[PDB]
Amino acid sequence: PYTVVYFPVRGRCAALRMLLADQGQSWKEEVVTVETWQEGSLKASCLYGQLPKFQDGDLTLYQSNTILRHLGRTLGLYGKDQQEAALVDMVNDGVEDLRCKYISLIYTNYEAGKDDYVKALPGQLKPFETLLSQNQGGKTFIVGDQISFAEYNLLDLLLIHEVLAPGCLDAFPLLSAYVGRLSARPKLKAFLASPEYVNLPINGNGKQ
Amino acid sequence: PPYTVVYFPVRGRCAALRMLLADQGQSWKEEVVTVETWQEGSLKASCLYGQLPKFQDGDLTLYQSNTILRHLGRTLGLYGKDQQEAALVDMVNDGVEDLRCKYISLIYTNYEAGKDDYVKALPGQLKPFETLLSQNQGGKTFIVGDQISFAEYNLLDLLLIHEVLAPGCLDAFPLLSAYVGRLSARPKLKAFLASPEYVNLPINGNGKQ
Ligand SMILES: N[C@@H](CCC(=O)N[C@@H](CS)C(=O)NCC(=O)O)C(=O)O
Ligand SMILES: N[C@@H](CCC(=O)N[C@@H](CS)C(=O)NCC(=O)O)C(=O)O
Ligand SMILES: [Ca+2]
Repeated sequence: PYTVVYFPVRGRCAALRMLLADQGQSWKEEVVTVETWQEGSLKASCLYGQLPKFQDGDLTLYQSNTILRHLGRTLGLYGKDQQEAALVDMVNDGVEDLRCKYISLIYTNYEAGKDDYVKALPGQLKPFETLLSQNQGGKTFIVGDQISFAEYNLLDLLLIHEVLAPGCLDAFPLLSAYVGRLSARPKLKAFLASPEYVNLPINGNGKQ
Repeated sequence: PPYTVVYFPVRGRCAALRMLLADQGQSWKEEVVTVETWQEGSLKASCLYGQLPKFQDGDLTLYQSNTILRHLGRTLGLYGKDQQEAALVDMVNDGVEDLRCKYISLIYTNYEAGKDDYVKALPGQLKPFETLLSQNQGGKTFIVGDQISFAEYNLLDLLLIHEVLAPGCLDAFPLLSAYVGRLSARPKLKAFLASPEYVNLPINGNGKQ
């Protein structure tokens, strides 16, 4: 039903894969190698000349957040109403902003910029702890009473930052319990422990 | 008014949502934040991500310009007529956001040394929108479906500021050109665009465009 077209890395497809798995969905992975990409035809056929590319029936989508939002809308992972939907987007956009800063670090100046990035991290993670504290004491989800698509994206972002800076969640009790809680959902837990996830590099330049 | 926009005195990331509100005949309050106020630090520390725009829809307080655009798109019916169009609208907006981030990097961090390469790469960055437009009714109406969506105000602002950055950049794209003309002629939007409230605000905060 679903097909994910992407390079052999977790990157911008980790969240959407976690979402599919946790939700019991089935999908096909169409892996694109660098040689295949450098050939030029696939790229030229992509709307924005980039991956991921996603297929749902005969609907083809581009843009990782468009895919996440589409799955959130069709599978009911977008809040109970417009008010919560706006809050879900606010969380996702906040995640996207930090993922971009992370990507810039990883691909453009890991070596010289890592120390400054790590020092600024607490202040970049805190907004999510505050959001959790404002909804049911942070005991359940970040928005409302049900999981939303933005949470798979936030979970991946937290997971890759713990790799980048072990212990970065330690001073954030709500985020820490949230990560353990989400990571324990049965289907998500199996997915996170599987080779499909574990043996795929986080990024394409071997940095993390 | 049920809406309040809190931002610096620039068009920037608030131009598209303002256009949307004006084009939809909605009322809103403009709360202007000066640089001195910002440097004072307390408004900033109270902002969810330490940044503006901040938006209030009654007691619903939002941050993130695209969260605000999506919210208004959802509450005003500018988000497609079904799930498939909603996804396409999002795809347009995410593409707009990506190019806006590049424009922003150019403007604030590398104007002098980067403008040549930026402009040379610009046609390749605009083409996807021409392609999207060509695939919907021959590009004679909206970018997605048969009604206007929130992404379009964002796309229109993006195209307008790029024409200031690179005069004639749209001459290579017939559909985008006529599209801009079309949207810019909507009565309420046209009036807004020619008004002091829009015209007397700089596009960016460092004086470059
Ligand atoms: N805004 C896009 C960004 C996609 C992107 O940066 N894709 C990269 C891989 S992470 C790519 O396709 N690179 C190959 C190229 O640009 O030629 C999204 O969120 O999906
Ligand atoms: N992803 C955010 C970005 C917001 C942003 O970059 N805000 C800038 C002004 S355009 C800001 O508040 N700068 C002040 C600061 O960071 O201290 C959005 O789309 O709203
Ligand atoms: Ca409630």
